[PDB]
Amino acid sequence: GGSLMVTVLAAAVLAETVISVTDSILVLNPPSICGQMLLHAGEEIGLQVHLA
Amino acid sequence: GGSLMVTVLAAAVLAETVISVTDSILVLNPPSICGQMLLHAGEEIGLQVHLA
Repeated sequence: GGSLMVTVLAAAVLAETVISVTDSILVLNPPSICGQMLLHAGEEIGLQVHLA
Repeated sequence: GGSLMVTVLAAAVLAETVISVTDSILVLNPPSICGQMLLHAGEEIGLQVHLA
């Protein structure tokens, strides 16, 4: 489980960083864990992340 | 001519900025003016620009 979460957050931080510059982004069909962690990362970095 | 140069530099600055993060990039078949101005922009921003 820990490996899964750290993988999800590696992907999420990659998405937030490679783009950060933007004020809002959309992520399509991410894993549910990935969706939650992407929302958390967007909140922390102040980037409006939408989940589809 | 001035419009051409400013257009070329708008494109070059876009290329340098949207990517800046990278240490080296490659630009394929740019206009000769665009090639020279891309080299100038890379020198100013410290990004190793290659022209093909």
